[PDB]
Amino acid sequence: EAYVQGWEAVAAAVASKIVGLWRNEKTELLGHECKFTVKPYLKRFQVYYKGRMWCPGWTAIRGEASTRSQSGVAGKTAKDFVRKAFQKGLISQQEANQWLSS
Repeated sequence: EAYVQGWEAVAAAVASKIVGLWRNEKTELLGHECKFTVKPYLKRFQVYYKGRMWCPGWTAIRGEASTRSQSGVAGKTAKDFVRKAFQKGLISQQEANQWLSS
């Protein structure tokens, strides 16, 4: 369901597609080539999962995120990159819907 924040829901769907279509350290957004990667660290008595992704070819923007969840950080890194491109004016609603379709 998507109400009021329709654009925020579309960005979340794009981040989920990035994790489902992510390779060892590379991905593709809207048909363009991009680089998505993850890197967990360790604390005196804890384990954190960090990640960062960007598109070296489509434009000049990046987005990263960190948390305790392993897969959650992947969707979080893709969501931060989509939010930076959405605030500037690159990821549109129709373009994100076409990428999610096929």
